[PDB]
Amino acid sequence: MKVAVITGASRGIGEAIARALARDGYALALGARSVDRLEKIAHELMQEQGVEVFYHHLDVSKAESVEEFSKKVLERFGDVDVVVANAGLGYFKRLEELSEEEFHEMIEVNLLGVWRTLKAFLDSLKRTGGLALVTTSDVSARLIPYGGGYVSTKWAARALVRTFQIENPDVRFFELRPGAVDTYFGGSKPGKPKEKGYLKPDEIAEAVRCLLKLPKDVRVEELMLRSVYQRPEY
Amino acid sequence: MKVAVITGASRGIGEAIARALARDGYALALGARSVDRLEKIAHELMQEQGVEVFYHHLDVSKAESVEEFSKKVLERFGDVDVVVANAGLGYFKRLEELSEEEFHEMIEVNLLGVWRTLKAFLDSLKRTGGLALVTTSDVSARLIPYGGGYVSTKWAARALVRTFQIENPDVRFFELRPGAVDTYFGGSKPGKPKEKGYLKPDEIAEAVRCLLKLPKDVRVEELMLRSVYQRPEY
Amino acid sequence: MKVAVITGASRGIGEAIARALARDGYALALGARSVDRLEKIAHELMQEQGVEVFYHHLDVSKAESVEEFSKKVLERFGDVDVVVANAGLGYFKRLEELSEEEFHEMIEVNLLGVWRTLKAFLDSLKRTGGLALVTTSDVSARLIPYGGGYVSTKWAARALVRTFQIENPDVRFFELRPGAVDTYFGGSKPGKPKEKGYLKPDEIAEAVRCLLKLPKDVRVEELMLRSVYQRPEY
Amino acid sequence: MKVAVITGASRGIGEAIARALARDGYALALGARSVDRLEKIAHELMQEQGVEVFYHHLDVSKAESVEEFSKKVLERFGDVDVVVANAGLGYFKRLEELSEEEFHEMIEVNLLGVWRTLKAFLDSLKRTGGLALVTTSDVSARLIPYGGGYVSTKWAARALVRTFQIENPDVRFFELRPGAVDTYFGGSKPGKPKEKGYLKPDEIAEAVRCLLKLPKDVRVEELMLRSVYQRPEY
Ligand SMILES: NC(=O)c1cc(O)c[n+]([C@@H]2O[C@H](COP(=O)(O)OP(=O)(O)OC[C@H]3O[C@@H](n4cnc5c(N)ncnc54)[C@H](OP(=O)(O)O)[C@@H]3O)[C@@H](O)[C@H]2O)c1
Ligand SMILES: NC(=O)c1cc(O)c[n+]([C@@H]2O[C@H](COP(=O)(O)OP(=O)(O)OC[C@H]3O[C@@H](n4cnc5c(N)ncnc54)[C@H](OP(=O)(O)O)[C@@H]3O)[C@@H](O)[C@H]2O)c1
Ligand SMILES: NC(=O)c1cc(O)c[n+]([C@@H]2O[C@H](COP(=O)(O)OP(=O)(O)OC[C@H]3O[C@@H](n4cnc5c(N)ncnc54)[C@H](OP(=O)(O)O)[C@@H]3O)[C@@H](O)[C@H]2O)c1
Ligand SMILES: NC(=O)c1cc(O)c[n+]([C@@H]2O[C@H](COP(=O)(O)OP(=O)(O)OC[C@H]3O[C@@H](n4cnc5c(N)ncnc54)[C@H](OP(=O)(O)O)[C@@H]3O)[C@@H](O)[C@H]2O)c1
Repeated sequence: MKVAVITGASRGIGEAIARALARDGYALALGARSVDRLEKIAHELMQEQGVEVFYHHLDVSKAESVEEFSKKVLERFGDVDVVVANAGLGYFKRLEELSEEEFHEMIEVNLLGVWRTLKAFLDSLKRTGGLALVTTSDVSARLIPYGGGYVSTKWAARALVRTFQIENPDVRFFELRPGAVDTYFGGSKPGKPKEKGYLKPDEIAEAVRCLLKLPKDVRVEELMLRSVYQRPEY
Repeated sequence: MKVAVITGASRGIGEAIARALARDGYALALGARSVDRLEKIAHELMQEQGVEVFYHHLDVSKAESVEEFSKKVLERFGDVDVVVANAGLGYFKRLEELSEEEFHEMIEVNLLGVWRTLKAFLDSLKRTGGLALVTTSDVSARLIPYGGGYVSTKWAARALVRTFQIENPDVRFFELRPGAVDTYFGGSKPGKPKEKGYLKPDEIAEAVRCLLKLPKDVRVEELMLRSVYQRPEY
Repeated sequence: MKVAVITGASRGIGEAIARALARDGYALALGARSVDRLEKIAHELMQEQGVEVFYHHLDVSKAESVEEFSKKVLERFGDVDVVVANAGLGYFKRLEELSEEEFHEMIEVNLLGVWRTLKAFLDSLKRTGGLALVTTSDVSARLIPYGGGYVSTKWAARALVRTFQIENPDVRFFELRPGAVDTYFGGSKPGKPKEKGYLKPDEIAEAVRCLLKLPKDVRVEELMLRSVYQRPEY
Repeated sequence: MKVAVITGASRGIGEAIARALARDGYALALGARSVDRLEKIAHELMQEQGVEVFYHHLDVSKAESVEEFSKKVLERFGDVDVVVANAGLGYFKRLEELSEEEFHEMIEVNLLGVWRTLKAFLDSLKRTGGLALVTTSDVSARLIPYGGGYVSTKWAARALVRTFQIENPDVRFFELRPGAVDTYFGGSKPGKPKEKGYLKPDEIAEAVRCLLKLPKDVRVEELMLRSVYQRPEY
């Protein structure tokens, strides 16, 4: 029996990873701001996959929300085995057009939210030799016009993840670097065709699930994957 | 229904990938200099996994060998779906002690070998929208003392793979970057325990197999994985 | 005939750059929170180097301060030729011990400060084909234990500077990446000997000055320099 | 009195660096295949700059040529202070079009030539706390279509230089990363206008000279500079 915590679990990649891990029998602890969505997913997975699911409001932009979430998760399940720090968002504007508010929100979720998530479960993961997966972006290590605020936070997250790894060699840290994915990311909605340059979240979640089946001594550090319909840029 | 070519298939990571892909029913075309080893692996997989296996001598340091190998593979199977450019070797010495011969051999296998392999199958992979996996190393993007020769060829290989990808957006190129693996690499023999800082080839091959089950529109570009017992260095 | 704006000009690297550029006859616009320090530096350089110097309070953590500073600079001099976005700070703790306040302050100065600085002067620099120098760090592209907060903001700054450059090909962006420098950085005071692994600010400022003498068509993008007494880590 | 060895000194960047260093009074040891050119430069610099100049045939693709060159240089001057490993060449073709010969030549000059150059003077530089400058390319850390052979060797050279640095912390290694420069590089001839995307070698050599005036305790590790007329790509 293993326990996976997933942030940003209410839709898109996080929801997909929850579903895939449920298929392998993980107990799940789900967090996001959209509690209605979390409840709906949880009931479905409990019944259809026969897993235990816990869910709780989580706003990773707020220190106290992360703290309370983790306290409740740890109370529910004991120690965790997998933490998926996946919540993120993107605003895309030339850097002189990007607002203070937009840049701050991206920093609070994509960077500090990850940091808060990982630190909250860190002692637990150290005990379990667990796996923290952080969904950054393929743009954690390249640049795009209009991406300056988003990209800067994803480079920062990459550095954060690797630094957590250096500081905690008893835990396994996995940077997941998808290209464009057909989600609500970037003010959009699912339903966008693969051909317009998008992965589907269920493909990503399947990449994840199947790597998480590796033995506990394997540390998958980095996975970058994009649609064949996305131009291969570096 | 699908055909995987594997270089350095006589042992270690390449053999393991051959075994894993045979479990998924791939037809195999195996190349290495140790034909005795290839024949032994081939008969086993044909009988035990029910797959078609072709094998042929291949020395990736020799242009003419790679060309002949590829011609014979293509004749046997028609177009290929997967090409695993895995052959490689390492000599570890301070840069002033490394010999001309040692450096040239590493260049010829780790860089020019990969190049010859991918170019020989490039038109085929373009037709099939196939996948070229290259086993570089985690040191394709970091440095180690005593590794200057080895590392420099792996950095070169990374640039090569990425350039192939930019030049051929109709093909999927996957850079596989393992840390230390328990094989014959670096003048050693299998049997070294995980705890000394080694992944096992069958772990690398299962990560590969399961990522190769993703739909054809998914382009896995990079995977870096290491033993938990290997210090996390970047 | 040319005008250089320098943030964090009250001490350390920024003061040194101001002094070096004054030797070359640049008019200077100095910003920092320590106005006492700026006034003292300004009077000296006006008399001893014969240059025009303007100074004004600047807190790069505050949008309104940067906007006011830039408005006053532009009013005083017209368009600027050089903008040195140098203000920065570091708190060094394991990622789980770093405080919310420490992380936010680093974000606000090292990342958002730089952003505000460059955007405030961007239209000016576009007119003059000018040069924006940002003092990041050698750790804008490597990791250190205890530096996760600091490093993550410097990785973010690197991505920011490069994105500014892609978005504004009519401006020259120069990422200056020093190693350890003997300043007040990291809660210290100047006077630490070179042998303990420190460059002196006047060495960094002379590297800058002399690269700033290159013709206007030359775009110096990156300079990384460290003391011989600092271990060469990547 | 200081001694600078320069490979690829017969034209372009290497010649320019010789000229600039002569202006600062360095004794010079020049190597390239074009001995007539070297003699012409040497006579000019001896008379006009009053420096000592030694020159000797050097083909960095040949181990024995490098060895003999270094022996003769060390015999002439004693220990050296600066070694500029600058010889290089580029062929630009899609990777499946690039010939064995072209790729080998690039490897022999851009990679192994550098290695041979640096190892030959390594003991000398260790005694003098000297500076080895290697002219790689801005493409030592990015990719270009048609550049696969060239770029791969420049990534390899970057790794080599940094590895020499890790292995020899008593020597200073400087990676010089120009963009396009108006030389004979790439089968061209000087005279190309700056506006078509080119630096002039004398600008590069001036960047170099002036950084080489820094104290001996300063280790300039990396300098990347391009023309404002070259698109800023990463
Ligand atoms: N899709 C792509 O194209 C693409 C490309 C790429 O390179 C990287 N990525 C990265 O993929 C990861 C998942 O994004 P993705 O699945 O594609 O996006 P979307 O469908 O918008 O779901 C966002 C989820 O995050 C949650 N969430 C948001 N704010 C929160 C908060 N304050 N506190 C807690 N949760 C918060 C939000 O939930 P809610 O709170 O209920 O609104 C929702 O579950 C991110 O790191 C991206 O940067 C994507
Ligand atoms: N193991 C590690 O620690 C570690 C760490 C890391 O980061 C990356 N890697 C990388 O993993 C890849 C597979 O190596 P691995 O499995 O660990 O090594 P080993 O057990 O020695 O098997 C070598 C195979 O290559 C073949 N082969 C050799 N020369 C050949 C030639 N000229 N032509 C054709 N084939 C040639 C050789 O066959 P044979 O020709 O019959 O002698 C044998 O099948 C390499 O790229 C590494 O750089 C490893
Ligand atoms: N020294 C190193 O070891 C090392 C290593 C490395 O790799 C990178 N770096 C980087 O070098 C750059 C200059 O730092 P450095 O000269 O070494 O540090 P220090 O002597 O503390 O002077 C800091 C200056 O910044 C100013 N400043 C601070 N907050 C401000 C604010 N909110 N608004 C406006 N200004 C603000 C502060 O002025 P004041 O406002 O009057 O208190 C002072 O003038 C930074 O980006 C480092 O990250 C350093
Ligand atoms: N110019 C650019 O656009 C650009 C862009 C970039 O990113 C990097 N780079 C890099 O800049 C450095 C100097 O190249 P650059 O000055 O621009 O090129 P060019 O005018 O062709 O002079 C080449 C010199 O090398 C010598 N040489 C050649 N083979 C030799 C051998 N076997 N042994 C010894 N020497 C040999 C040759 O002399 P010779 O032997 O008499 O024919 C000549 O002096 C290289 O590393 C580039 O990769 C350039």
